[PDB]
Amino acid sequence: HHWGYGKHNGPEHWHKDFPIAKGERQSPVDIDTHTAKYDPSLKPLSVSYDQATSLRILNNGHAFNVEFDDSQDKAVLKGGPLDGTYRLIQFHFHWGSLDGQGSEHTVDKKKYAAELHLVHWNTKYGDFGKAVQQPDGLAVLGIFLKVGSAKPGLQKVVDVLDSIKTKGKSADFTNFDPRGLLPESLDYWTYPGSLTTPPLLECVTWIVLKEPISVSSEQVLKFRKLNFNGEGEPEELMVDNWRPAQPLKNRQIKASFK
Ligand SMILES: [SeH]Cc1ccccc1
Ligand SMILES: [Zn+2]
Repeated sequence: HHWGYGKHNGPEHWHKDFPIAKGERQSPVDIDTHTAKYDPSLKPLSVSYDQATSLRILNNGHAFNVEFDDSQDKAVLKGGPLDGTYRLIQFHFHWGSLDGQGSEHTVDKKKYAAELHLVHWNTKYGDFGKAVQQPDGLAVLGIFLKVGSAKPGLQKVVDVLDSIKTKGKSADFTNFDPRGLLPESLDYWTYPGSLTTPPLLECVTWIVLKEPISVSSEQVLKFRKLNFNGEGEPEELMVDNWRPAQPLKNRQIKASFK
């Protein structure tokens, strides 16, 4: 009876196995755009993905991860609110059953159709498993998806999903350039938070871009054909794999822009 996104095992149940679910810096949160303060001391983000080496795509039973070679400084996030260098390890998405829901963060209570998470770990802790034990261990770049025009740079991901339909399936996924998933502007909001899936560790500096990317209805419909279940098991479509907004508590959201 493992955690997931159902009635009997969804987000309102996670606290029984993971008591930090009710902690002081949980994610996601609603971003109240009028309350977020412009912090003129924040720096421009530095997103350096030109040497990124993608390896594999995995259906892990709760999302799909596009995994990168993180054995060297090849794809790194620095600047903005960050001290030091964070290495890209994977990206994944969270999405809905319908276009009106799917994002984890919200903006003035608005839900987007999906949300991309580019996960990076702080190289001063040496490995990802050590980094998640630290309050500044991870930096996650969050990007909202709205449905409209297709995102050309997403199509290579969309077209491999039929090969990883069910939990535990993986496929080779080399030479994928994550620069084709970025919006034009790197304006962002930032706050201290957590992983949005168990173990819900409070180790993340969140950097949430203001500008959403557009994807087509056909692109998101293919996300919604994935399965939470393993091969041969009753089909349960992989939809609504998002955690709702959590209490902000004693936190301030800072804006990079006026
Ligand atoms: Se919800 C972002 C995230 C997912 C898996 C591991 C680290 C961070
Ligand atoms: Zn995520």
